[PDB]
Amino acid sequence: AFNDIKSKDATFASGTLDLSAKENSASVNLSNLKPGDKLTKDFQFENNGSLAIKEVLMALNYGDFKANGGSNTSPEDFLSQFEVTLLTVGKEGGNGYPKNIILDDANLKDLYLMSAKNDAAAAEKIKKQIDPKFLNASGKVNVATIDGKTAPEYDGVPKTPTDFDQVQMEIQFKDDKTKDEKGLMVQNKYQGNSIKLQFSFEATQWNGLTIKKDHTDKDGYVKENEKAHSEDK
Amino acid sequence: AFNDIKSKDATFASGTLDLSAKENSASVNLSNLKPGDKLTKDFQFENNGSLAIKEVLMALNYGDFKANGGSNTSPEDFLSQFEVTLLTVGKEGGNGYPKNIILDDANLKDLYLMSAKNDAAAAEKIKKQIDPKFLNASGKVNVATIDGKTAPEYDGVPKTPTDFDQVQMEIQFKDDKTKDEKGLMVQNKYQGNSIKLQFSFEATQWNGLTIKKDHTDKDGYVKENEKAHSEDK
Amino acid sequence: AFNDIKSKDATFASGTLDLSAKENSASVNLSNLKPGDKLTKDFQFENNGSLAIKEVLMALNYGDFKANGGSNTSPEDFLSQFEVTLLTVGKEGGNGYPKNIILDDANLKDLYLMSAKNDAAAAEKIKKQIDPKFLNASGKVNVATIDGKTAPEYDGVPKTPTDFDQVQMEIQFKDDKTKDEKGLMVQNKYQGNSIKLQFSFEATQWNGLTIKKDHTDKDGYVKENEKAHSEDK
Repeated sequence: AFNDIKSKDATFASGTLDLSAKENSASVNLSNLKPGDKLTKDFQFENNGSLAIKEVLMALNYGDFKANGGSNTSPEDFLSQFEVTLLTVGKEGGNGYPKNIILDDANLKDLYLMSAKNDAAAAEKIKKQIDPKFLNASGKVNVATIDGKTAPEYDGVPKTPTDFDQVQMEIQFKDDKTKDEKGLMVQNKYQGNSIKLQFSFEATQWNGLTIKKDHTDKDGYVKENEKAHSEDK
Repeated sequence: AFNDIKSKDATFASGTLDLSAKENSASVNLSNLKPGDKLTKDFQFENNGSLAIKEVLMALNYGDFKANGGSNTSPEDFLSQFEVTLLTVGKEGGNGYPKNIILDDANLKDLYLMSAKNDAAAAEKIKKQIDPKFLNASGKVNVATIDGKTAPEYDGVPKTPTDFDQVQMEIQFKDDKTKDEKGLMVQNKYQGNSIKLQFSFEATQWNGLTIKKDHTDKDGYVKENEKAHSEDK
Repeated sequence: AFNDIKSKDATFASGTLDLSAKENSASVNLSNLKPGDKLTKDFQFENNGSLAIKEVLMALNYGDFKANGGSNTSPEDFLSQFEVTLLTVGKEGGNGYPKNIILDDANLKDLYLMSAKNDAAAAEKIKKQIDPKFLNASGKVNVATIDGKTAPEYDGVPKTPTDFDQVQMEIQFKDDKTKDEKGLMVQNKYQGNSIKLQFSFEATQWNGLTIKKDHTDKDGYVKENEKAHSEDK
């Protein structure tokens, strides 16, 4: 009836990831628009968590339709009259490519349908008129920098190399320009209409990583999780 | 399986534009006319909408031909016997030019043909006998003030500077004065003829404008859309 | 692509003028005349149209020459043997002048030549033997009342003041009284000759009038066109 007991110690901890997503826009809210006008919106993404981000996914949503004086009461019709002219993921950041236009004259009705409802036809049309490599199966659009040939480490706003990503979007109020036989043009129905837009950004983290001696620090913390390309094959 | 969501807000609104087009004429309807008589009509244009007008386009239409006792039953022949003597776009308004006569002894048959049917020959004849700078490809005649050297801001009845445009038109019943061999003059056929005229005014808005920080107000509303020369190059 | 349409209404009408020209003569047709005889013809002019007359112009024409038994076959020679003794434009009408004789022993050959053929010599002779103020460039003779100092409004048989104009003409068969050496007098050639006379009256309207607020009625009709002196300077 002889025995002995030996024990060992081991502590496990988990990291966190946060997204800043500052606006820095010129006006944020615009009113009294007329057809043919062009808008401008900016976004700045920075890392505020221990873990390293991989990409940021953009979603579009609407609400609070008013139709004060127009003859149109369908929010979808009003939203369909706004075309997003360009979406530059590079902007001021000179890492790798200075500026990159992933957009080719898209629309917002299609973007809403393929971003929230995940409609098949809208997704097909967007993929026909957008960069294929900036899309995901979920339907959202990647906005963070990707595939940096000069500096692969500056991919998906990591933390160990201090990186911030600036993106520009240009929104244009399309004019239809078709005159009726009576003499009143059809786009007159969108007079006084007001809509609210919801711009949602989702940040994801990389895949799993097999931890070895080199990846971790001298004791405790792992440094590889804070850097880009942390995931294994 | 870590992620986070960030959202942003944005509201878009559209403006409206309206035209007042008061008459203020002396008699509006005139009867018992005889050849050689001269008429007088007035019009006052004011802005009643959020957006800023660029020009007002005038159209002419007829209807309700009666021919009570005359031997003429063609409305075109009766309409061809009225010449519009003058069309003063300035009138009482002293902004820039006090008075400007854009018309040189025009006719109403030609005006109808080049204003509604858009006939090529009538348009050519009018352009030969009218001011070229007050015309458009659509065929209608601009009536609002334009090219104000003293005050460029008072162009096309804007809203931010309170402007109203007064226009006069003079209509004369032309006499033909050719006597037949029998002794009855030919213009006797237009005795008792009555016609109704439709004076249509169309107000258009400027072209697209690229919105920047200076153009918009402190928050929301844009002031540039309410002023003249809002459109870009 | 914003616009709006405004329209206005306007109706134009034209008046008519008619002449009554009743005869009221004693016998109308006279036969079996002999030299030295005197005739009598009357005319009454009234207004039967919306517009207001200015003057009535008289023309003379002949036809249907027979020469049953005379040795003269020229209608001109037979017509030259009738002298119109007097032409009173006043007659029973007491407005202003009761009676006015515009004629001084005229002839009918000269009247025909200066009224239809518009011969220069006949017109000169008539102007030498007629009142200059009752003539026109066309050559016809004004018959309606003119230049009424007491009542200027009763000029040229207007409509608003109910006026009718009565005119008398006296025709005398002149006797030549020259005896030939054989013993047969020359005027014997005009025996059995018969001629038909055409008395033509033309009514004219005033010149053009610039229509203002006072001239027209409350709505529509213009009253100035129904009154004398409607034309402007």
